[PDB]
Amino acid sequence: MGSSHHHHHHSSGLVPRGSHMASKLKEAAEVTGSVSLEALEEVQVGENLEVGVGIDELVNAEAFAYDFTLNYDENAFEYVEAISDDGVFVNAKKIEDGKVRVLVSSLTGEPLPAKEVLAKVVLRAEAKAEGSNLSVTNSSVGDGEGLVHEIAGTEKTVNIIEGTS
Repeated sequence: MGSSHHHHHHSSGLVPRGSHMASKLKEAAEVTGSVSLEALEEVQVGENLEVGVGIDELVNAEAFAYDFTLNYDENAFEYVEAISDDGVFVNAKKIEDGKVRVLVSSLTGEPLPAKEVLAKVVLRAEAKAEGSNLSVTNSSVGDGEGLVHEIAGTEKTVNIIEGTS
């Protein structure tokens, strides 16, 4: 007839903004979600930088895979390859100029340690760009259950210093 209760796969868009005041999900388990920006913030043309954007705060979610998307400048900088620590695995994939995706995952056995280097994206300084403001938004996290708690974000900048003269 039509015996159901669970939901296999039923996702929708609903882009349009505008919402009312109504609570459907009892209780509250929303995470703060925050990115950890740690780097020297200074490179020199012909060199590479390593800005490990990890977690600054994540309460109410078990981030197993944190894939972020940094936004740099192709005219000045040049994406190369993402890195990780001596336990977590990282892999970036150039999707656009001055902007590429990164795939992070803890291949250590334990959840994301957070508050440390979760993933660093190296942008080849093949051309100076003093003050080339960069940022990592849409930073998501793979909870232990399966849902992804879109975490906050943070901005950064790096000064490319000319080599010779």
